[PDB]
Amino acid sequence: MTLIYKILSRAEWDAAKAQGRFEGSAVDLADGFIHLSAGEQAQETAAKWFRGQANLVLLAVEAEPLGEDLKWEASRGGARFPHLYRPLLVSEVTREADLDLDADGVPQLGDHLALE
Repeated sequence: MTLIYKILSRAEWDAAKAQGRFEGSAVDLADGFIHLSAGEQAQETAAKWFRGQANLVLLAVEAEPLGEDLKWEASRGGARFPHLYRPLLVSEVTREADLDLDADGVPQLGDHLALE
């Protein structure tokens, strides 16, 4: 889909937006640099881990052919998540989207995406 997404807490996003920059958080560095996710990957991981969290922000980035810094890398020896090997500047991001839960308490990308 080219538009890859990163989910984080609003409190973190507003702070980064104040600086104009978002450096690699301990969570991202713990996995392997800034871990972005494709639309399908984001929805799944949202249902698994981001469930119950009703204060999330969906950061949309238009891929860009810079595979040198943005690599669709297989984390944990499985799925290929696009990892950015440098700090995420706010002025670099395409658009944001405040994301909330559905009836099951899951981050509802099903309605937010073309799953309809």
